[PDB]
Amino acid sequence: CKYCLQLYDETYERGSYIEVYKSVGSLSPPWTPGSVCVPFVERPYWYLFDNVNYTGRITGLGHGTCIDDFTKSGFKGISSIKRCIQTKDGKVECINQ
Repeated sequence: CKYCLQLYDETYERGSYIEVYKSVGSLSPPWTPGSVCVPFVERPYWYLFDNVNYTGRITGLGHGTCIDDFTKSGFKGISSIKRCIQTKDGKVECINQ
């Protein structure tokens, strides 16, 4: 997928994976991937949250970014995911009021 969020079972982008294509407001139980990437490429930008409905801790990933060891990031378990857009200016508007 060109825009999707990639969630890998193992660290450093190994093992089985899941592709996510759009925002999802609750994942139960929470998803605990080893690593997460967004493909290189407007530009997709993804927010991962440790609570449902786009609340809680927030880890964001722009296009071409991998988190190689997601277990060592801000939180281990993803409860919701928001798909956004990063504008040519570099800003992401999807969580703004």
